[PDB]
Amino acid sequence: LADLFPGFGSEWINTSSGRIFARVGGDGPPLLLLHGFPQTHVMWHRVAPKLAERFKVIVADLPGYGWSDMPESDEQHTPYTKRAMAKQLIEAMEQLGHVHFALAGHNRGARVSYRLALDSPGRLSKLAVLDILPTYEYWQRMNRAYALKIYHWSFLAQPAPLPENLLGGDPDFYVKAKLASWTRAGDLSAFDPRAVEHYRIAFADPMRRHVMCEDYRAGAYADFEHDKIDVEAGNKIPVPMLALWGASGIATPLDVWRKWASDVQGAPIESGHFLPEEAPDQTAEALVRFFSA
Amino acid sequence: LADLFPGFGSEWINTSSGRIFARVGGDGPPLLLLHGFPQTHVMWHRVAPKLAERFKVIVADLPGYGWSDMPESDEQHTPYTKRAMAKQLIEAMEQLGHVHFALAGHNRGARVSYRLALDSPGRLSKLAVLDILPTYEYWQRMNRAYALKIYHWSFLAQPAPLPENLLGGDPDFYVKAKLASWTRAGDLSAFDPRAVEHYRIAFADPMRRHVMCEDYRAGAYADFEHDKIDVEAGNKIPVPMLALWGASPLDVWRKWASDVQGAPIESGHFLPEEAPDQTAEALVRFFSA
Ligand SMILES: [Ca+2]
Ligand SMILES: [Cl-]
Ligand SMILES: [Cl-]
Ligand SMILES: [Cl-]
Ligand SMILES: [Cl-]
Repeated sequence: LADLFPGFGSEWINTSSGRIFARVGGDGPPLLLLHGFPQTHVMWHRVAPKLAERFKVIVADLPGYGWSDMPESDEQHTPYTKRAMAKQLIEAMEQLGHVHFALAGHNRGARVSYRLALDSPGRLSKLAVLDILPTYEYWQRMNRAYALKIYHWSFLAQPAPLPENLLGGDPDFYVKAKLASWTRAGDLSAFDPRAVEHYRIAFADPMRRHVMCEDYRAGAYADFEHDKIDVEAGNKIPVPMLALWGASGIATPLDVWRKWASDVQGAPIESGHFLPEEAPDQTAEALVRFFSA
Repeated sequence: LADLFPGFGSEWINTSSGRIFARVGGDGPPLLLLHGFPQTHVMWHRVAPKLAERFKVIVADLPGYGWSDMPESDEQHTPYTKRAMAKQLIEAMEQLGHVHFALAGHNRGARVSYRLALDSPGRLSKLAVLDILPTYEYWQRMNRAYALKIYHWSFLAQPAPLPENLLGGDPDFYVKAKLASWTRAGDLSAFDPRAVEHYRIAFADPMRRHVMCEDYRAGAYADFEHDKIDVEAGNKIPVPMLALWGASPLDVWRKWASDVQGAPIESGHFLPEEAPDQTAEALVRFFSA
């Protein structure tokens, strides 16, 4: 496996829930970056160097993904709820001495990030969420057209061991098909092949696949209920926020986020779902500008 | 593979789109019985005997399922649309001289049946559907709760080869998990083991699995659009109808049919195997007078 962050250090950070693996580089105000599914920290490799010119950049594997430890799950999928993931990432930031920091997330990592902002807002100076709406909004919109377009939320959420058994025959084919499908061109051309190999090796481990299904189970059940509480109570994030989305992505999104956040700006970018790999210069620039302003 | 139909013949019926396999027994008025997913005609083995006391009973494999031939599909999944399946079964019944008959179906076979009643109501004396609502109604109901409960409607409808590739690694597990999870018991104890082997053997074949996905792609697209036209026109099935459902709906069918009666049966989805006495008794009494 290639080193895609040349000159960045590496840290295995202890927490009460297990170790978090991270690459660490640059100098300046602290900025945590969080990937999602079906990827690892390496998806930030095209934008990290440029962010590292202006910030101390912490590129972490999510609890249970990549090289971070995989805690044993339970009947409510607790450790892979976004509430618990956020708590665990807060502890890992405190081990480095960061109690107030900037945060950007993508896909599941964006879900950890907004949940973090709702539960513990004093932790964040600013927040960016890339190509997502809140988990409550995804589910509230569900109808035949969305059910057919974005099927995997309900598939990976079926009780164990159904999705796990289906995915075990030919795991490479599933992970590569997902990566390609969500891009603008529908192929693997946007990704560095050494980044594709990181994703494929993680996806080849049955234990790593189980974590991803637990993540999506949490997505269908506890995460949804936690969001519902907040929207029914009218709670909005007060942290200044940016919503960036792909014109051809999965997530207008800015109008949805205005219901969830009192100080939000946003823009589309010409891209599929994978903004930091499909549109690196534009994504790096939008983030540097937002976090420096 | 076991003969589960004592005193029934075995027939291959020709049609313009391929052969339909059927077990045929009994005498008297004609009654066609249609299975669904993930099963074959064998799923009527416990109720067909009682029905054959009074009727001439035709127990057919759906187009592409079991031992029926598999017509070539196309980009709109045409031969696995319920409209096309019904036209093909209408042709099969004509090869036997049956142009007006009674019809009961379960799961996919019930969708063929109600679409047959909507398209060609003159073909049917009476109609029974087991544990379904119309395809349009399931889709209209597709919120978070339904997306989770009935996930396979969206998964099996994903463009080829995604579900076919996944089902290929351990098909025995997938079929047995479906059978089990929709029963009251949650295991395979309601089923005869010989019937389970018919279902496993059919599901073990990649070409039979592809047909199943074509059926669900039809269910997501043309079949939905067909139902939508009837709902927008206010069309109602005129044929006398019975809706049976597992306690583990009559109001829904009253919107789709002008002469409908209905009852729950103590059962999961697989009424003719979980609740064979009660299912047979209800069908016999409906179809008699
Ligand atoms: Ca320490
Ligand atoms: Cl979303
Ligand atoms: Cl770019
Ligand atoms: Cl069905
Ligand atoms: Cl019974």
